[PDB]
Amino acid sequence: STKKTQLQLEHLLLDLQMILNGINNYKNPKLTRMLTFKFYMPKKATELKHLQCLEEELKPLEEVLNLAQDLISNINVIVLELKFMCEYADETATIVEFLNRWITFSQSIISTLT
Ligand SMILES: O=C(O)c1ccc(COc2cccc(Cl)c2Cl)o1
Repeated sequence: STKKTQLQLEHLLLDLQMILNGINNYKNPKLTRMLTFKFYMPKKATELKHLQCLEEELKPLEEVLNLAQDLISNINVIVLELKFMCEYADETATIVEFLNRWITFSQSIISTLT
């Protein structure tokens, strides 16, 4: 059962990494513009219930990938199924720091299920 949890997190991790890898490259002309948008970051992200903070930013994440031209739909399903009122850090981040943050979170939980 925690096997299913771990596999779901791995799928989350890979999906988030595919997005980051997709946008964070010089073959992407819209990168500079994409980095102007602000993403809100979890005040704390140490438990699965903290994924609420991710779920609440999936729509803007989608919008910014949109206005720069699904994985998101799959991420949304995984997040809902893995997943408390969300507390956000005071300073916002770029789409790249946002993704890197939730990639680290995902890797962290995965390791505590090994
Ligand atoms: O339909 C989806 O998007 C969906 C359902 C579960 C998941 C997470 O990934 C998984 C987790 C656990 C098992 C399996 Cl076989 C998959 Cl593919 O994605």
